[PDB]
Amino acid sequence: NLYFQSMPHLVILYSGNLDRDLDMGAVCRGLADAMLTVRDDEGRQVFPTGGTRVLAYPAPHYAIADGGQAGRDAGESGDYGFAYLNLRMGRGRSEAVQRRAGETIAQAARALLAPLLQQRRVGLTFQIDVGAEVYDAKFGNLHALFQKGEK
Amino acid sequence: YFQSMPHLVILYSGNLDRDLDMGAVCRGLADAMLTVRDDEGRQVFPTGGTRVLAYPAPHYAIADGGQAGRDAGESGDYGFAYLNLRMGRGRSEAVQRRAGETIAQAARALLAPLLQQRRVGLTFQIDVGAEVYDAKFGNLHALFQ
Amino acid sequence: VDLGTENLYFQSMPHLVILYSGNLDRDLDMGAVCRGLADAMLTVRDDEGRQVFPTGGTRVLAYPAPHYAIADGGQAGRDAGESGDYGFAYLNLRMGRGRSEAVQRRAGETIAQAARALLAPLLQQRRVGLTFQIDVGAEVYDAKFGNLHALF
Repeated sequence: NLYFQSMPHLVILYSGNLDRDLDMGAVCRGLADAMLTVRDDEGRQVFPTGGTRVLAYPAPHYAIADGGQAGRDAGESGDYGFAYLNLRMGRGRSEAVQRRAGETIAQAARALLAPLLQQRRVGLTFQIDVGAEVYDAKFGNLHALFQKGEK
Repeated sequence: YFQSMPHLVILYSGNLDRDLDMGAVCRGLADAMLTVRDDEGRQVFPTGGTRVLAYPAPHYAIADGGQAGRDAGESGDYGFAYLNLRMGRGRSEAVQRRAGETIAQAARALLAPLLQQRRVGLTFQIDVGAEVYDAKFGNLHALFQ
Repeated sequence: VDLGTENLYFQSMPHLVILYSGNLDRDLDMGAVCRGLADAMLTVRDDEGRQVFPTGGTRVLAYPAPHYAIADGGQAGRDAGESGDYGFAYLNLRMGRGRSEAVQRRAGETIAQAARALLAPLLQQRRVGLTFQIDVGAEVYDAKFGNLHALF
């Protein structure tokens, strides 16, 4: 159903140390922009503009891999980072369309997060989940700005 | 047992904090959850297991980034909140829907003043936990036995 | 029968997220809890003595919530002569598909036992709800694109 696909949310969970030399707000906007470019084989927009949201949360407490040992042993700082990107999309789409959306967003993420790779060792992971919710309600007023109307 | 850990998480844009007491919203939603009853006369979400947690996001991008808002003569500074209830397996579709309607109504009432201040997308979903392992190990439940 | 090697791709991204009430930050160093849990994860072995959770892919994150409501809001605690200032921590491990029930249970037991040990001082001075769940990832798409893996 199109209803099930009307609420795509991408959440970024990342180690707080990444805030040092990257504008995460700009990364959010870049990823949102990337989602909005995705078209199916019929030319339909896969992620509707009105329902798209990207949000990012720096974790104040974290443990990554071995805690730095391998890094320090290799003559590096051992100060690791990570970012985990999760897109929750609606049911009903083919694997090919899911993988197209995945590839497009992943390539955008690679480009936007590229500066991080120069600064430290960083794990970067992106997953797409399909929502299996048993109840849905939309009740905001944002949708009103994306309704059709000739002036 | 699967239903003994009812968990409501709110992910929302940090800009909402200016126009909202999010602690009061959490309390209101928790109160609403405690009112949900099945057709066997039982409280659906146990008091001892009920938790509502809310997280303001410091970084976010919403919809077109503001253009549609500006075209309507507004600021285009959008907000959003996403509410997710993770409940246990083994409940009827009727009970799941009753839970959803009760919580959605509470959310509509609690967030009505916010909708007067900003364009805000508001979404609420109920997921049923599909976990392969569960452990409960706190001392909070002891107060409700 | 455990099918870890057959599902190798899906085994490289185990992450444990902790969502907890912000008041717990007054009671303990949550960073030390994360480290202790990561240490515990790396100890889990399958029936061959192989590491279930790869070191390079192991991630533990903890998020204090600034706004929360727990249980009855303190009444039962105050009635029992306590503060009624409750806490809660919810721990969720997302692991890969294709593992045996026994491997899932071993992972659960090892991590739960570590969590009980690390969070025990909390229980001495506060009423805290503590829940741990393991979910199996059912993602339809993955991408791995960091530079951390090279060290491992």
